[PDB]
Amino acid sequence: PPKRKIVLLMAYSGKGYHGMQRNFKTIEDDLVSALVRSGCIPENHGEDMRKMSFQRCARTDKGVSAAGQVVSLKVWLIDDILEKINSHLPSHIRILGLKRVTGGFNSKNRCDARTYCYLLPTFAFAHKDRDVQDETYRLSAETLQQVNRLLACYKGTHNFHNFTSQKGPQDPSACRYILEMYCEEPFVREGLEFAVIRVKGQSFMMHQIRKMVGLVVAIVKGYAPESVLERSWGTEKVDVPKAPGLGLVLERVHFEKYNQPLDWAQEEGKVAAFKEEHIYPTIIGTERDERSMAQWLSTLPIHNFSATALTAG
Repeated sequence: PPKRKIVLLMAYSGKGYHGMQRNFKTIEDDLVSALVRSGCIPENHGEDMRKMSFQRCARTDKGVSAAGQVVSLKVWLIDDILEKINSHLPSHIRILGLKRVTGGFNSKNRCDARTYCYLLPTFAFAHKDRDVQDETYRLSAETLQQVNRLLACYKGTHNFHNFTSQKGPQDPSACRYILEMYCEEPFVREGLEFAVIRVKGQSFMMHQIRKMVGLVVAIVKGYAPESVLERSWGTEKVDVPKAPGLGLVLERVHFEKYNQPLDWAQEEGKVAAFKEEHIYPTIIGTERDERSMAQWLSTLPIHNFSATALTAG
C-alpha cells in the first residue's frame, strides 16, 4: 500500500486510563496495538513511535476523555483503514476520521489551541449556606452569571504557577494564554442537572484546567472570597483545589491558523454518537451511581487556601 502521512480524529472515554501518551493503561497502548494488528504500521514502528513520525496534539491525563483528539503519523494507507483500526480497538476508543496530509505535516506543531469541556453536576455551584447541596439543586440565573463573571477573569495571558506544580512565581513557562472560558446554560439528563464549562487555551500545563475549575467551584460555593482568584496571580502561593478528572473532555484541537483543510464537519454525527454512547453515559452514570463530584465537594470544608504560604513555603 502507499505510505502517507495522515491525521486521525479520535475519541475515547478516559475513565480508568492513566492518560493518552503511551506509558497502568494508556489510550496509545491500545491505539498502537490496533495500528500494528491492522497492518497500518510495521511492528518496529509500534516499538519506536518516532519511526512513524508520531505526534499527539493533546496530552490528556488520568481519567480524561476526548471527543476530538488528533494524532498524526505515517502509515501504509491500506484499504478500509478506519474500519480495520477500529476492529482492533475496544468500543470506548474510536477512530472517527482520517485526512491525508503533506508528508512533513506534524499535527502538534501546527495546531494553535485546544478546547476542553468540563461536564459537571450543577450542585457544584450550590452555595454552602444559601442553597441545597444535593441532586435536587437547580442552578439559578444569578449563580450562572457569577460563574461566568469569574471564569471570564481567566481570559488573557496570566502566570498560572498556582494552577500547576513545580513552577515558581517568576517562571515564564507558567504563563499561558486563555482565549475563552465560560459555562453554558444547564440541562437535564436522566433526571439530573448538569452544565458544561468550555475552555479554549493556546496550551495547558499539568493540573491546570482541573485547578482553574476547582477554584471557581470553591469560590462560588462560598469556601473562598472572589478576591482569591486575583490573589492567585500574585507571587505568593495559593493552594488551589483540584476538581476531579472525570468530567474533563477534550473537545477540539484547533487548526484555524493552519487552515488560514483540517475540518471535521463531515464527522459531526460520529462525534455526537460517540459522546452519547460512551462519554455522557460514563460521566453522568458515574456521577449518579458513584457520586464522584459530591464526594470531592465534601472535602472543600477542610481545604486551606493558605496552607503553603502559612508554612513559609
